[PDB]
Amino acid sequence: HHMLTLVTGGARSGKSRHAEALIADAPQVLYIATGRPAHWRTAERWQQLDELITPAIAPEEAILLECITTMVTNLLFALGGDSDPDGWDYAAMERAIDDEIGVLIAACQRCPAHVVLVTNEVGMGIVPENRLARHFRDIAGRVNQRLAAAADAVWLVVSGIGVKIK
Amino acid sequence: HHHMLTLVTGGARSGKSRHAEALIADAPQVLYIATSDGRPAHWRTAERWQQLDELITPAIAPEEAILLECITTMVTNLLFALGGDSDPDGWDYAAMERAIDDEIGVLIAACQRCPAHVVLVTNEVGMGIVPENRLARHFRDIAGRVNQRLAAAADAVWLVVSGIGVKIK
Amino acid sequence: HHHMLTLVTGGARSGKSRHAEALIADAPQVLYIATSRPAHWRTAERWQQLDELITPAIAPEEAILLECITTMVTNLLFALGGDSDPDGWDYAAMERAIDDEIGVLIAACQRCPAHVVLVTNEVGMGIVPENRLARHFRDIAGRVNQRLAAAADAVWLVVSGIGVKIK
Repeated sequence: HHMLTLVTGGARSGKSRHAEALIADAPQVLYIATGRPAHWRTAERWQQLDELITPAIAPEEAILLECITTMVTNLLFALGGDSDPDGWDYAAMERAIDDEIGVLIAACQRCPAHVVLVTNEVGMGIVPENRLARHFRDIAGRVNQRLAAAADAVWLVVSGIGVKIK
Repeated sequence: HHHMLTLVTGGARSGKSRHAEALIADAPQVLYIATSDGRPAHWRTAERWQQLDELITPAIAPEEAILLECITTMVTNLLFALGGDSDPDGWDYAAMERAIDDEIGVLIAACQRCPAHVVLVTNEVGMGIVPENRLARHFRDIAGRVNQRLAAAADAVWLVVSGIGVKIK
Repeated sequence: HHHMLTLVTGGARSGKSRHAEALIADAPQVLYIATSRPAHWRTAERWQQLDELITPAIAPEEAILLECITTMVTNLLFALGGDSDPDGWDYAAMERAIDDEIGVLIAACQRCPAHVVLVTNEVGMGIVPENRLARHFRDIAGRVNQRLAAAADAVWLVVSGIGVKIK
């Protein structure tokens, strides 16, 4: 309730199971995807998220978004189309993503429900050889910093174990 | 201490082996399970990465310790045991993960019937970019699910970063 | 803090630099060493013979920020490797040379009255690289970070911009 939680972790780290546990007592759930239980309703959406995360949401309806990483990828390919990603203007693309993330953050601030955002840690390997992967890793890292600063709580999930770091 | 299962995880060359050794420094005898010359005399080494209940047994003394290095290599050994030298693009990774699940279940059950302190070393491999190779992508997912299962069974879990152990369970 | 060594580690674009700035925000003077910003900082570009910059003469109320260990490692590999195919390189000899340079750095920090903050990267929690140079870089960088953390008074892991004190 009037709370924003960010859950981050690596691939198959258990971060989705952890986020579901955070909201398991909510009478109802809105799942934003970028077979679910009966008291869940699902929406597929990765842009203009203030149209779903609104001041009219029932205060007892938890909102779970999975996941920020795929939102970023979807925005990049929406802007890039079918063109060769080697040629994308990643500076201009990140400005567009910054607008969408700012809409997301402003919407959470005005919504009475608990919002849980799931994201991925993608930056503790080696520098990618592929240009898109290099820029994606940088953009995802900056996006996660911004969301963590806005969040009231931040969990890092490692091998299924939650570590509360904010 | 006795009847204890510890998981130690971390990245490549993160110091997790030195941390694991520190955890069992006081044990009068150690069984070192190498999964594939300078070990102390009170260590015994056994090369094994399947049917581990045959080495991690109820008969082991409670004051001893068992160190397994490492879960990641056990997983890759099982993949290549089932796939051989064939093109890994074609492997049935669902069937291969079921076989790995069988062996990890035997390992967990064996630890829970063993009086020794068992320390399992594993690797975090999931915090980079999605691999562009089919085998690497599936291995990343399998390794992550295996580590979740071991951490849930463990009494203690350490994450070692730049040589520093962080107790997270 | 005077006569202190802090290590700050984390992934790419994890907010390490911002966290390190916060650690030294109360220093009246800062030396920034770039191995590849507030106006009062003075900058140097250096990744070798770091005892010429990190000296006993520095005042104890000052701070030194070095960014970053990872690039000093890769610069040394590329400098020592030369223009032959890196599949063929003597990585054992290269690591001995890198160890020598890290020893110079650690010793210089221990004779310096300033608070020295070293920024480095975690590069070891992905999949084993398919390239020999990248595999050896990953292993050397991991060992270097272990050595720096052991010598440091304080160690921070920065995740998604959030600093976690682990030593």
